[PDB]
Parts: sequence; C-alpha cells; structure tokens
Amino acid sequence: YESQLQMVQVTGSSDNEYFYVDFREYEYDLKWEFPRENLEFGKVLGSGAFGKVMNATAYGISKTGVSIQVAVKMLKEREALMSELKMMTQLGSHENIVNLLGACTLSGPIYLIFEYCCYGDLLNYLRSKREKFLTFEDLLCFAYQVAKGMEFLEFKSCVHRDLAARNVLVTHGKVVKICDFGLARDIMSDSNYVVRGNARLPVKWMAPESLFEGIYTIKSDVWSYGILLWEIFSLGVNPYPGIPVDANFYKLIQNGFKMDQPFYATEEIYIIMQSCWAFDSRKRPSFPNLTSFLGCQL
Repeated sequence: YESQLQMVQVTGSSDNEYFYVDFREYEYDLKWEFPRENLEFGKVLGSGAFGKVMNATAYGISKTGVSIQVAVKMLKEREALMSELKMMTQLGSHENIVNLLGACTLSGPIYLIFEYCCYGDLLNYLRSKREKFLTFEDLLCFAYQVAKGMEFLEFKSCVHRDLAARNVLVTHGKVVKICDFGLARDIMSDSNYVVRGNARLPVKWMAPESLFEGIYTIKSDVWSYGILLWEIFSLGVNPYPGIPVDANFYKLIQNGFKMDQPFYATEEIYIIMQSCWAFDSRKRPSFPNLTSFLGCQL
C-alpha cells in the first residue's frame, strides 16, 4: 500500500531530477491525535486488498463541540499509512483537497480521519447522471475545481501519481476534492490498472515520460488532468474507449495519438485538453494557466 499523493523535491532543471520525500524518518505531531472512542463507525465506503475506508461520525473533531461525518482510512487486520499521515499533516488544507482532520495511532490500529464526501467518487457520480443531464456549467466547475486543487498541490511541491476521476470526490455544493482513494478499492478487480511486477499502473492516464521512463512530475499531472477532463466531458467514459492495453497502446501514445473531442466538450475545452497531451512536457500548460483558462470559460 502507498498513497499516490506524494511530496517531491526537485534537484535539477531536467524532468527526472527530483526525488520523493519519504516521511518515515520524520516525527508525527501529536496535536492530530484523536480519541478513537469519539468515532462512531458507519458503513464501508470502499474496500480493497490492503484495508478500507469507513464512514463514521466524529464527536468534536471539528472546531466546534459538534459531531460530523468523516472518512476513516485503515488497514487490513502500517509505516506506509503513518507516512501518508505525516505527509498530510504537513500539506495544509485546501477547499479542493480531501483534508486530514485527525488520527488515532496509539492505543489501537491506525486510523487516518479525513473530511467526508457524501456523493462518492466523481467517476461514479458522472456515470450515475448520464440519464439526467447535472449541467454543462457544473462540468466546467468540476474541471476548474480540480485544476485549483492541482495548483495547490504544485505549490506545496507534491505530485499525484494516479490523478483520475476515480480519485476525485464530490461533496454538498457540487464541490469536488482531490484525494487518493486507493485504499477504498480492489486494484485487482479494476481493469484500469495494468499488472507489471510489483506495480499496478493506470496506463491510460499516464504521461509518456511516466509510461516509458517511470518519471512523475507536476507536468505529468497536467497530462493526466487532460485525461480527467475527457472523463468529465464524456460523463465518465473509459479513456481511449474500445482500445485495449497492449504493445500497440504504448506505440499509439509514443506516436502522438490523442482522443477525439468528447460530446459535452466545446471546442475551446478540447483545445485545452489537446495541449495537456503535448508529448513534450515543456509544451503543456501549467496548472495556474489551466485555472485561468477554465475560470474564464466559466
């Protein structure tokens, strides 16, 4: 298990000159410690091979002496989860990120407590609304919000190695938040991940430099973001629909193959998508760039 949301530290001007920040040697700030008895567990939000994410009510975790809904990450009946915890305590909060609220790490199994998103992952949300088109303005708003969340991550020197609609969650006012919900799903039962030794790769969302060099930068995320845009404006269709993942898929990407304009996208949005898929990472737009284009389109 490992969160795909990771902090990195750039070492050179070249894309591959950076390393991942590992919080294993850092210390956990106990001000985040929450009483596990103040958690009232509800339904399972999703489960997988390593553990699961549970819904629950938390007594007094919020600034007020009120009880609220939260999402609790946990492992199958550890250091990796502690590192994710430490990492999220250092990130700071943002409206378009699923924020950490607390943790239980001392008198029992490790629990990471996050903000709860009542309407599940954005992919299922979109698919559940194919027969009820939610408006185009909402679509543009989801897009703008994800760009803003990614802009925050870029600012905090982080990258998401699995950016996709399945890792974006929806809450009350049509607000979406980026996270890593990998713990809440069985990667083995998800065909969007291709098995390769010890890796489970979301090939159809990967930038060429990630596919062919194992490189992951904020620019690679701009590419994945373009795929996520296609997911939004097609209402949740699998990317490169009908095309299998095999040696020919890799060759297609290498040759510059790009998806067609999805039905709900306008030509301006599609032009943005296409630029996100520039083979050369330098040619792709930046997130602050994308946030403006979209803010404007809005």
